[PDB]
Amino acid sequence: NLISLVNKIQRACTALGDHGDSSALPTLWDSLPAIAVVGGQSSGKSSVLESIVGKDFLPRGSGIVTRRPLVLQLQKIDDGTREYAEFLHLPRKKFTDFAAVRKEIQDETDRETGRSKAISSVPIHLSIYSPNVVNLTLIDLPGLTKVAVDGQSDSIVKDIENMVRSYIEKPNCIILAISPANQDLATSDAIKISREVDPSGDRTFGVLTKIDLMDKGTDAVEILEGRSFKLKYPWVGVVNRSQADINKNVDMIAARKREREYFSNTTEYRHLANKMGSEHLAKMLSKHLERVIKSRIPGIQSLINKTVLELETEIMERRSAISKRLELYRAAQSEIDAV
Amino acid sequence: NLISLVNKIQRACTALGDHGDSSALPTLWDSLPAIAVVGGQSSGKSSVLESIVGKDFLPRGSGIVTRRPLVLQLQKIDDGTREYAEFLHLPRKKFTDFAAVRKEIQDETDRETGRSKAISSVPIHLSIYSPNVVNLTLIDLPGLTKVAVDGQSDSIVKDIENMVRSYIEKPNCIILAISPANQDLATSDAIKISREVDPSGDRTFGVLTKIDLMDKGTDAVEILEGRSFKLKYPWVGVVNRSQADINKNVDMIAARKREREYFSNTTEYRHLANKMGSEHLAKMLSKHLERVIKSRIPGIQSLINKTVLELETEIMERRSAISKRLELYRAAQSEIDAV
Ligand SMILES: Nc1nc2c(ncn2[C@@H]2O[C@H](COP(=O)(O)OP(=O)(O)O)[C@@H](O)[C@H]2O)c(=O)[nH]1
Ligand SMILES: Nc1nc2c(ncn2[C@@H]2O[C@H](COP(=O)(O)OP(=O)(O)O)[C@@H](O)[C@H]2O)c(=O)[nH]1
Repeated sequence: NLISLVNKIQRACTALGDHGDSSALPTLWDSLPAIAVVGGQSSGKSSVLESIVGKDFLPRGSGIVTRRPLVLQLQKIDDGTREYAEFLHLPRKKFTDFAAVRKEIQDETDRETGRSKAISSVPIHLSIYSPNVVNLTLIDLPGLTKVAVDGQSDSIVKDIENMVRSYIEKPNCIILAISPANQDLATSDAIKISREVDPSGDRTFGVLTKIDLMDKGTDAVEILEGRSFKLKYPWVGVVNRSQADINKNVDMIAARKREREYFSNTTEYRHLANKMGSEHLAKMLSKHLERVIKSRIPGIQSLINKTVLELETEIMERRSAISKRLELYRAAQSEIDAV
Repeated sequence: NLISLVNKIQRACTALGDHGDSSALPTLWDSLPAIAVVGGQSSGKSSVLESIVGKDFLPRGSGIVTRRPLVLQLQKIDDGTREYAEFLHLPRKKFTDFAAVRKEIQDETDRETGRSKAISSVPIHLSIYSPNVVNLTLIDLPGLTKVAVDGQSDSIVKDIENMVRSYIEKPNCIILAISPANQDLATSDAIKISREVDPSGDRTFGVLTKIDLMDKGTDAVEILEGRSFKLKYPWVGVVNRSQADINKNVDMIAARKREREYFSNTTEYRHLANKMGSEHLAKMLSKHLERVIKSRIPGIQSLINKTVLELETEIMERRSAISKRLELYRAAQSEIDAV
């Protein structure tokens, strides 16, 4: 629920104070103890924010059809199966039919970019509350490429590793390196960049998607044993919904009763079985973020010090401006204060 | 045959031509119409060459082992099966137990590296003679990585990049861009770092790999028909042995077999498998070298240039040893003049 402080903040911020108000960008930054999820194209980010949401909602692209930021805030709810989700985009309105919030996304995206990729680097706040998922805060970054293909441009190349390394440079968001597993990890565009900033591992968890489709006479152990690309935390093995199934329409729900069936009932990791899977990770993520948020709230006094550099310190273009620039930091306190 | 000469030549240069003369070692480089196999760690490189040689012979590369620019030469022999292979590493001696070759390759490497992955840059002149090969000259090449793993210092990564880029830069050199089907080509460290040196896509040929290891769902109808990531030439895709196979020590000869009926009996691909086989890469390359050379061989004045720049060289450590360049440079042109 604390994870939802950041969110109860956060939004009410890119609600107005997404300007960068001389010194009112100083929040969606520190305030962003919130995992960033990176994965070079075809990695699997697109999917794991669907089995960590146990519901569709992303416009599917095994190449790329998601070319934006994306602040995904979750929230458990009192077992009263009122699912739904909102948007800062569309104010005070509610969705239900996820498969058409997977068109709204596909549509806000299209209000600048295209059918085959352009440039747009300003967030997309969507909060999903759902009885059967974990209180948390994600931010989707688009896949990481090195070959400028089609009627794309040729900065797309170093313009995505731009975007990425600057939602990553921020010493607050935790890195989440999705690196599929029919390729070596000594090749992770993810890990390569995950190590660029944070050679320390202080923020950074391994994901490693796709294994059912990994080789034969190979398997996945020495990472979830943590012996090859040993990570400061551990690694977390997932099985998402194969291409095989996304076309077969497969629900998200009985999808997880499938990845379950996997490691519990597949010789090779029948023993690692319990620290693996969508359902799990989250429980973990949320846990390792809460610590983070928590252990980082005397961003009060460091919150509570950028107020009087205003409130008690006053053509008139910035007086027509500090009329926004403050409400934020004040809406801030109470939103903490309270609980 | 026109090829076999190039081989027959370079063995001679860098048989004493590895320290050059500060203005006449563009001559292995010069004499380099030859294919360089340029793929990223674990791509397929190795497993492919064994498929171009019908035999085993290779240090196994999931945990890499060939980090010596192995200049692999092949030559054809009339249908009397004196199969035999011979090194420069050791003048006049011949081989048979192929693993005894594979043992030697990985016995020299160890002299110039370690066992937990290190670096050096002299070549390796392992040559092979057989009915079942087409005349070729590869220089195999270190696998393009992007994460210094474990005991590799760090400068390791971007030090392989400039080594792979080196053979490659040379305008008479070909490129074997090996890249596996189970990852969106827009993350081919290969295609990326090919199109680097060769924006003309003129001396690059395509190579899919691991296609049985693709996902029940997707396939490659699109790249082989050359309608997705087209080159200039057709894209040949193949099925070397999988870990799986290397374990039951799947007799090499059982290679080509395997895939043929794969490629033949597969619907998706069916109609292509005559322009597709492993065997038919060699053929298709060895025929493409021919032209390459008969094109360039007026790089016969690249010589009469240095033999003109030294014939007129008009303690005694150079002189007496300049002529041991000419007579081992010059009469190469007479060995070219010849045919
Ligand atoms: N079978 C299987 N397929 C996967 C897995 N992860 C990703 N894929 C497939 O990869 C393709 C798209 O990956 P995507 O979710 O879009 O990741 P992204 O391309 O990096 O955004 C689809 O075929 C996915 O089903 C997995 O764990 N198992
Ligand atoms: N099934 C299958 N497996 C492959 C293919 N190519 C490579 N492999 C496997 O991929 C792994 C690495 O291949 P390898 O040749 O050693 O990579 P490289 O030598 O660094 O290019 C090994 O386990 C191989 O058995 C292929 O075309 N099909």
